[PDB]
Amino acid sequence: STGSATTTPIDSLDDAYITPVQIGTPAQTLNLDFDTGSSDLWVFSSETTASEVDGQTIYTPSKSTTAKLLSGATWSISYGDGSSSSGDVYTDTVSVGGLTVTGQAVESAKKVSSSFTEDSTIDGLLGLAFSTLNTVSPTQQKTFFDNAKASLDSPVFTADLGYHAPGTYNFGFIDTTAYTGSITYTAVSTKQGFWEWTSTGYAVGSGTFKSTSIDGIADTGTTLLYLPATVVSAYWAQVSGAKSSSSVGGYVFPCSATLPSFTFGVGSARIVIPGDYIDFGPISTGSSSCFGGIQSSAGIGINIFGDVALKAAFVVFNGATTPTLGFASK
Repeated sequence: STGSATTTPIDSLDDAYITPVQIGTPAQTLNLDFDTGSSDLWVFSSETTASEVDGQTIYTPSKSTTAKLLSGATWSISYGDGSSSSGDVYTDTVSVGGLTVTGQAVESAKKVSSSFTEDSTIDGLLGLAFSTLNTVSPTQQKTFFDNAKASLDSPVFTADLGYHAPGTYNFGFIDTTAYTGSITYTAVSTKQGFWEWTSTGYAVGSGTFKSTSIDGIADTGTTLLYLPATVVSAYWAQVSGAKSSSSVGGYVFPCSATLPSFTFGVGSARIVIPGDYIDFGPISTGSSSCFGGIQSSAGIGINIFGDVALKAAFVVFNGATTPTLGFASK
């Protein structure tokens, strides 16, 4: 089997992407944030504290003839940005882009933190990291991809995120029309539960490539590109007036600037992030100070190849017995 679904930016800055997901019988369609940096599929639901729902579409298990309470199971997750959610668990039928899993753990939120409430466009998350990170207790549950794997024509999914435009998540096949040149594959460590790999270096604008190993994770659920302070300093040093602001919480730059591109290495290959991809607009409405899309990972504890990086590429998440990552230009 295969699946293919369109993923759409939630706003004009590509702060995140939502992908329609059919849950239950008859289908309830929710728009979920596909997240390769976590491993829970959770949704706003009829069980979510009423004051914490504001415009989201909810999953109502009682209206699904295929929903079954997973007795005793609870979940609780906190994300790198400080947001969190928690609740109980149903199994139900979940379909993505024509691809159907029966018995998928659907994690029903009883509580969500303010940032989820405040985002009416995201109805939940669909985790695509490794199942070892799944927070369901006392019986850990498998991701959607893990459950679908055996049925897929090929044990892979691909992320093709758009810049200010829709893109695609495909399951079970590689669309050879969706990229240019070849796909370069690189090794993955699953030891932390992430799609963790090692970039072979970087360049700033038309500058020469610096060969240096940068361990990080391919994370569709993170907006920006988080890299070592040395790298990030080298990038922003090429932008007149750019500075790190503790009051704003990272690098900002004059909105009048033209940003340089940023290149990262995948083995011997190179992925170029256009400078426009690194502009995340005024820090506040009407401000002439703009927020940078490349930020320091110092104090995160890990480098994150988030949407800023991934949307410049066609990315293959290969879940074969020995997982790997593939990157192509597009």
